[PDB]
Amino acid sequence: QAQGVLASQALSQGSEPSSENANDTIILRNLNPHSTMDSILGALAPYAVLSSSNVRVIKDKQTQLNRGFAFIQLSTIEAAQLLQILQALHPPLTIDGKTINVEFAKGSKRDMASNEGSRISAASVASTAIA
Repeated sequence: QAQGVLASQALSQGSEPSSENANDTIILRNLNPHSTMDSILGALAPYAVLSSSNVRVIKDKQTQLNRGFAFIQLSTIEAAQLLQILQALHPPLTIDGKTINVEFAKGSKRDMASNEGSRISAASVASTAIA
């Protein structure tokens, strides 16, 4: 029994600009080598309109298991509003007692634009001999 132990919350911020390429992408932490995509998809189910395109999970090199993090791509404003929601929730997919943090792996902003250019890569094609 205790009923006499309480703590406070705190925050931090602080970033400087870098790169060109960024996209407002949420990042997961606290995860385990065995965690599934499911935990993330289940958490965001009623709070997003996304799928397993958005939810991605880089593995380790020494193993073929996870690296304790994962990714979610979002719209700019939506990334910067979803984050605050996620500070209060966790999915039922608690493998190995693993609840799910929230953090924000953005960088730069965006603006509206377009592009144009070619996309070709070739050299030659030869794949036989004779004898």
